[PDB]
Amino acid sequence: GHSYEKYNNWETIEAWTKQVTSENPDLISRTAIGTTFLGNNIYLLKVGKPGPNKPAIFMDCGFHAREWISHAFCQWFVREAVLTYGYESHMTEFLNKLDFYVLPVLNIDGYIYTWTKNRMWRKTRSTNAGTTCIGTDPNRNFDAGWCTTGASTDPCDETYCGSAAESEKETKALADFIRNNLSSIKAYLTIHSYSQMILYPYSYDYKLPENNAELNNLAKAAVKELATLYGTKYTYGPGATTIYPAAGGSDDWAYDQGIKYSFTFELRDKGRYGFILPESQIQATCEETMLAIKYVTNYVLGHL
Ligand SMILES: NCCCCC[C@@H](CS)C(=O)O
Ligand SMILES: C[As](C)(=O)[O-]
Ligand SMILES: [Zn+2]
Ligand SMILES: [Zn+2]
Ligand SMILES: [Zn+2]
Repeated sequence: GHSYEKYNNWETIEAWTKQVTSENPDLISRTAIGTTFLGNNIYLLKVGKPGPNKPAIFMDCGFHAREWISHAFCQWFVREAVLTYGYESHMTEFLNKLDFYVLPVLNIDGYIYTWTKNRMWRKTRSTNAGTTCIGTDPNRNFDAGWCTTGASTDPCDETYCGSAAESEKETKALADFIRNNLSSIKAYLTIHSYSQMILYPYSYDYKLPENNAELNNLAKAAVKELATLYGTKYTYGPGATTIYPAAGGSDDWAYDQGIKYSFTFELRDKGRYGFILPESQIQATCEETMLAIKYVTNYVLGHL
C-alpha cells in the first residue's frame, strides 16, 4: 500500500507512477528515460496540462539511496499538483503554462538495496574493475570538473566519481534526456538530504555563475519562504563555499548546459536523525519544501 506520509519501497513507487498517471491523464504522462545497471526502468513523470511550446522545469529525487525523504518529496510534489490543481491559483497557472518533469527516483538499484540489505547505502550498485567494491557516486559522475575535487578516485569510497563522466547508465540517461530537451528546460532542481540547504552552481571549483546575484537573491527569498511555515532554518549559496567542493555534480553540469536556474536541495534535518528522518516528519518536511519549490517555480515563470 502506497502512502505519501510514509516511505514506500521501489515496487510500490513504480506502481504509484503508473496509477497516478492513469488517474490523471489530462495532467500526467509517464515514460522511461532508460534503465539502471540492474535493468530497472527509470520512470519520468511529465506534470502539466498540454499547451503549445511550454517551458519546463526538471526535478529529480533519489540520486542517493539512503536519502529517503528525497524520494518522498517528489511523490509529494505530484500529490500537491493533482490535489490542488484548479483550487490553488498558483499551482493551476504553473501546470497550465509550463511542464514539470519529475524523476521520482534516479538511483533505483541503490534504493532497493537500502530496503533489502543496507539502509545507509549511498552510491549506485554497478561493479568496478579491479575490485569487489560496488558503486559510484552519481553526483560526482557528471561532466563538470569531473573527479577534480571533493570526489574520490577510490572505487571503495562513498564519493567515487566513477570510471568516467556519465559512466553510469542512470546518469547517462539523465544527461541524455536533458540534452535532448535543452531548449525547453529552463530550470533544473535536484533533491537530496540533509543539512537543510539551497545550493546553486558551482561546487566543482571556487567560482561563481554569470547570474550569481540573481540566483543568490532567489535562493535567499526561497529559504525565507520555506521558514514561514515551521520556522525551519536553511542556509544557501554557491555549493563550494556553502557546503563543500564536489566536482561532477548534475546541478553544475546542467547549469553549464545553459540552464540558468539550477538548484540542489538538502532537505531536513541538521543531523539528529540524518538520513533516517522519521516518517512522522514527512508531512512537515514536504509542505515547507513545497513553499520553496513553488517560489522558485513562480520566479521562473515570471522571468521567462
Ligand atoms: N553538486 C554538488 C552540490 C553540493 C553537494 C550536494 C551533496 C548532496 S548529498 C552531495 O551530493 O555531496
Ligand atoms: C550531511 As550530507 C552527507 O546529507 O551532505
Ligand atoms: Zn544526496
Ligand atoms: Zn546530502
Ligand atoms: Zn499541502
